Amino acid sequence: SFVEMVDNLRGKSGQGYYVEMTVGSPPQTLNILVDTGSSNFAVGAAPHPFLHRYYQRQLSSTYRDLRKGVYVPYTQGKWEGELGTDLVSIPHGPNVTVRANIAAITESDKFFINGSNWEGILGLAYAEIARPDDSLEPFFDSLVKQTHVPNLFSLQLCGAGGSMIIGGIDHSLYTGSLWYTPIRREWYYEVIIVRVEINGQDLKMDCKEYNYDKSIVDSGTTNLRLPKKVFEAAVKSIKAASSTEKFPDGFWLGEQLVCWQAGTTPWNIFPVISLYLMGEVTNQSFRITILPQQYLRPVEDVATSQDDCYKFAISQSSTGTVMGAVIMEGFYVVFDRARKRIGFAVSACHVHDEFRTAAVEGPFVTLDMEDCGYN
Ligand SMILES: CCCCNC(=O)[C@H](C)C[C@H](O)[C@@H]1CSC/C=C/CS[C@H]2CCCN[C@H]2C(=O)N[C@@H](C)C(=O)N1
Repeated sequence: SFVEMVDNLRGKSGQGYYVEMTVGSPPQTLNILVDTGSSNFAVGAAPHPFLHRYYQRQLSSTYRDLRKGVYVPYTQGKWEGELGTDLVSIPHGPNVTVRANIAAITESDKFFINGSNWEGILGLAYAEIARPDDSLEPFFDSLVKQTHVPNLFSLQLCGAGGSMIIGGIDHSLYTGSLWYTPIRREWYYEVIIVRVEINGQDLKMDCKEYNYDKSIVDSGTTNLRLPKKVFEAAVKSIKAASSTEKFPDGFWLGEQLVCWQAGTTPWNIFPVISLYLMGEVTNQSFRITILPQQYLRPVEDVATSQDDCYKFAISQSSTGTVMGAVIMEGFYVVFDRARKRIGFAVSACHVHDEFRTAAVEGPFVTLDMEDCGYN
């Protein structure tokens, strides 16, 4: 019955992907950012310059106040608000209604984005990272407890809408085989990267560096985020591979945008990135290959030019690796919570290079994969 959930997501990589939800009685429609990097369900509940609508607890006969405050900080942005519960549904999702925890956002900083078209956030990760603590049951945990929806969902993010298949896997959204990596620990969607190659060359780092201090899969982060040491090695390699042309050093900080005459972007000088993930059997891994069309995010020209302009969508991190939306675009990603694993497959909405293709390939042999987890 998944065809009704195909294309139930709108939005871009740099704006976030959102799903339509309704809260309260009578139902109040709101667009909600889908975020696998957090675990709080929160909605704007007070006027804001960037909100065209928000949650009005007073108009809902089913609202219940929890009389407890909440604060949530992200890598960027933060909000605080009031906890409560209400009835929630997903119009283009499963045919159910659940009583879910809702954080009514009363104050925020650098959270809402002007003209993003979404008014809240749906944290899909586990209770361990929920605020104020792990006793606030996350939305997906509530959905699984109160209905018959199986304990998994999948995301097909398509770059320059998408699909969130709640409760299953839709085989028409991907080609080839699904490759699975264990969820190391149920807090973030944490995985273990066992090897990195750029244009087929091993970065030759201690694999602990790749997961320092963690590696997570996060639909709510735009960029691929890398730890300092890995980021510097990656940038050095990508620079050398594209030294044919000259770029401002602010481009490599994701600040300044580079432009090229319409239809002349020199894709071939930018390398592919292969991330190897721990597999399901002993000494086995598999790889996902990232094209430059993924980490060069297209942006609007700052002028009146008909040129193709891009921002560098790989940035430095101090909180571990983040496989953000630009990596997830072009793959079908299965968050198989029931079997504690995350699956990857080439998405049916993949970007077309001319000689190269994004891929998910295996099996590969990798010794001592366990040593790659940071402790
Ligand atoms: C309570 C602990 C859980 C906290 N989890 C995290 O902080 C995650 C690592 C990151 C989150 O997935 C977090 C959720 S989105 C919050 C709004 C940001 C404004 S910008 C945001 C939305 C528009 C497109 N860019 C996005 C982005 O790129 N966000 C990164 C910057 C980020 O921060 N994402």
